[PDB]
Amino acid sequence: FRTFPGIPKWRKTHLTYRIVNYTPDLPKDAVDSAVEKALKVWEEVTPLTFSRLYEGEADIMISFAVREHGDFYPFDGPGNVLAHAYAPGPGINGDAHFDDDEQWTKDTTGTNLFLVAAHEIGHSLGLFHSANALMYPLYHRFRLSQDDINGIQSLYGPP
Ligand SMILES: COc1ccc(S(=O)(=O)N(CC(=O)NO)Cc2ccncc2)cc1
Ligand SMILES: [Ca+2]
Ligand SMILES: [Ca+2]
Ligand SMILES: [Ca+2]
Ligand SMILES: [Zn+2]
Ligand SMILES: [Zn+2]
Repeated sequence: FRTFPGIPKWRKTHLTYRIVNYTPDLPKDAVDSAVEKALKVWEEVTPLTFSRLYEGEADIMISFAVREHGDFYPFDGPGNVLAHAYAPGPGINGDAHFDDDEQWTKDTTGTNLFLVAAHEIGHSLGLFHSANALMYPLYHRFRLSQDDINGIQSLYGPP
C-alpha cells in the first residue's frame, strides 16, 4: 500500500460527509446506498464513524461533475479518470468527485458507483494507490484486501 505526502490522516474519528448533488444515471437512494456501503467498508475495520449532513461544509463533500468543476484536476469525458478524491485536511481536502460522463450503475453493466466510491473514500481517509487490492488504480464476493486493511490500519488502527 501507499499513503499521501507528509502522511496526512484525519486527526479526529467522527467524520461528517455531505452528498452535494446527484448523478442522472441512478435513483437518489441507489447513490445514497452505494455511498453508505462505501463508507462502511472503511468504518467496519477502523474506529472511524461517519455521519451525514444536508447543509453546510462536511469534511467529505461528495459530488458529481464533468470537465472543469472548481479544482486543479478537470475531468476528461467518458472513460479514463472515473473519479478522484483528496487527502485528509480542510477545504477541498477529503472531498470526493465523480465524473458524470461515466455511466454510474448499481450493477456492473456501467461503472459501479459503490466500487469506485470505496476506492475514493480510501483517498478521503489518507490511502493512496497500492502496488498489488481495492486501492490499486484500475477499475476491474467483493472483499477489502489484506493490503487495503494493512493500509488504513497503519494509520487509524483496528476497531
Ligand atoms: C474502483 O476503484 C477505482 C476508482 C477509480 C479509478 S480511475 O478513475 O480510473 N483512476 C483514478 C483514481 O485512482 N482515482 O482515485 C484512473 C487513473 C489513471 C492514471 N493514474 C492513476 C489513476 C480506478 C479504480
Ligand atoms: Ca473537505
Ligand atoms: Ca472520465
Ligand atoms: Ca453519468
Ligand atoms: Zn475534482
Ligand atoms: Zn485512486
